[PDB]
Amino acid sequence: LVDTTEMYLRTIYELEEEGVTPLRARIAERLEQSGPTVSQTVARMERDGLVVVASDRSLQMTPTGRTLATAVMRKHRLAERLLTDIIGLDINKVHDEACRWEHVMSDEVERRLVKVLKDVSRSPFGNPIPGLDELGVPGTRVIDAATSMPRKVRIVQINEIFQVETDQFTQLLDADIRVGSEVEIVDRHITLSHNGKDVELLDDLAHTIRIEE
Repeated sequence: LVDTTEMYLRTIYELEEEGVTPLRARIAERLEQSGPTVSQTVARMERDGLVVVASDRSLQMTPTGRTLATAVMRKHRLAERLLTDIIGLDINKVHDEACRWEHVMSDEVERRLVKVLKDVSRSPFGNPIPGLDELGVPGTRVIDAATSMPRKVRIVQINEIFQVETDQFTQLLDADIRVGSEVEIVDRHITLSHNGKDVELLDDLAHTIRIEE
């Protein structure tokens, strides 16, 4: 979705990146938006806890805001790589096309691009592609990763240390399910199959085991 917020957050990231103080007028200018429009939007992003207008009058992205900004930049850059390296779009048209593609490319498509692309170190324009670590190329929780249709993944972590209920610890071991184990999943109780064994997790384990796509 063409979020103006995403556009504003990656504009700030760019400015910082060029060593430019992320001031409002600079953003109004870069974004071809008026100062008032910008002010209205910044005040909005503030309500969302994505940015803080410093005493300096510079825009300080909050941690969550910086995480989104980064993700948007990563998508933009992976998209640029796709466009130049595979599709072969005129280099002169690559940037603007990517500016549009950064708002619609899913994390799922990004991971495949990291896979099919020869090198995702940097953008065709020279800047490095950020957030590759956060994309995962820690881990998606089984709870959120549990699809109604079975799927296979790699256990990133078990988090036995944070468990109060330990009655399924041996189930996992008998089932041969450990960190790095490729297992089947599905929604319903949440079942985690592997080595012939099916482990129907309980709430706590379901919210703490993290599956890598």
